[PDB]
Amino acid sequence: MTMEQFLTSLDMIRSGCAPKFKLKTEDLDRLRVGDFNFPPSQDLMCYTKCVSLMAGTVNKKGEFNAPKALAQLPHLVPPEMMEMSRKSVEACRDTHKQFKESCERVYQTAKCFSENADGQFMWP
Repeated sequence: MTMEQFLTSLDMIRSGCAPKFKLKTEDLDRLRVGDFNFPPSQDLMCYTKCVSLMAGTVNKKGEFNAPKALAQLPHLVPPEMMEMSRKSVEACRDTHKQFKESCERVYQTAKCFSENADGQFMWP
């Protein structure tokens, strides 16, 4: 995967999920560069679940699938994002266990990925 294919994918994914929710463009812009340090709306949290289902790394209850993600990494991120992605998955695999609502679970997991990124991190 090229960093180029990765970016196009990020944009395609956001276009499919955005429509379902009422979101602020500046919020999406912040998530895109891995800045999860701001209070998310419920809709924004549900946006992250939508994005994750689309990517296929969570189930409908918002539970993160670490093994699937770890297996699928090569088809998820460019090669230079692999290692960092793998470690973040390793550090955030149980985060969702502390939350009950599906949207929040995913959002919290994604936040965790962002805080554990040893380098550039991006979100659709």
